[PDB]
Amino acid sequence: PHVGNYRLLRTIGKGNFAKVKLARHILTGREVAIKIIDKTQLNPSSLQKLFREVRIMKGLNHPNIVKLFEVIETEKTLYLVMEYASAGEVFDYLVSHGRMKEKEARAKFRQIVSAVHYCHQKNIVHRDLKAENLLLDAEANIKIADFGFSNSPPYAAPELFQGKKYDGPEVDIWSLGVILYTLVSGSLPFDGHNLKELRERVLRGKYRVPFYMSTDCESILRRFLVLNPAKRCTLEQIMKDKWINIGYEGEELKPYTEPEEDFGDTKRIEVMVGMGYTREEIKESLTSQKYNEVTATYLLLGRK
Ligand SMILES: CCc1sc(C(=O)N[C@@H]2[C@H](N)CCCC2(F)F)cc1-c1cnn2cc(C(F)(F)F)cnc12
Repeated sequence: PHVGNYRLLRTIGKGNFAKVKLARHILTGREVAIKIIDKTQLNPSSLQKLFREVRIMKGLNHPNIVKLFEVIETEKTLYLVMEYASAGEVFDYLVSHGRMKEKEARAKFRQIVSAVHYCHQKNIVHRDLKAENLLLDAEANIKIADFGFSNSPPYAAPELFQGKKYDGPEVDIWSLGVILYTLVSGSLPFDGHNLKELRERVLRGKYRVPFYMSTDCESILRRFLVLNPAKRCTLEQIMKDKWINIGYEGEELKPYTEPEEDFGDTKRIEVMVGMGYTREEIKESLTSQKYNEVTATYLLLGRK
């Protein structure tokens, strides 16, 4: 019930290799989520994917992507201390509260587009965008989680169902069209019992659209759910769309740029010394994006 500066609370996730636990940072009192991985139970390729995952995580800084704080290493187990998305899956939110009204789907979807574009810019392709990997904080903001399979069938592009060419950003774009479709309707655009039916409908690319849907919504989905990855619209282009910006007259959705982070908050620096941190230790490990006990404590003292 303790690893590093963390008290392990309850398991909040379980995969076929990893488990996520809610934890409390004993110094700052902040809640975090730790993705626990037993490296001994992993085959050589998933071990390679876990190392890719940790690298990708290190190179991302967006307010709508679950952020890494600390990496606790042991011979047999890897500990990935990240943000805790308090309100859970969007999937659950939809079953619990019904389809989202377009103002709500727009608020959430703009964030997803900002976050997914940022990844493509920093040469990352999520490859697992599902409503499961989409979560919320207490202020109901999207936080894209996982990155295990980066560089599900109902969200998978037609080319991947065939076993065709790679490319990348385009496969995440088809998924975003599947996400928006669920956000506004509650259901998935393409389904069907056994895998053969789902494969057929994704490939035919035919989806019903509900009477309540706005004409601008039905249009914006056609830009994403393009059966041809080449003719599929780009995120820089879709960000300019009528729908994405309804009720955002001044602020049209433009690509995210990571701002200048202040690694010199005099108030958080002194408050750390009163715990056991030294001037030389803080300065040396803050200036450098190390992700250690020090870095984590400083980022957590401005979170609450
Ligand atoms: C450490 C931060 C991570 S890594 C990550 C993750 O990789 N999950 C995968 C997989 N998609 C599901 C099975 C376990 C798995 F294999 F690990 C998810 C989270 C996370 C952050 N806040 N939070 C809140 C909840 C919830 F809903 F509130 F319970 C659930 N998960 C989280």
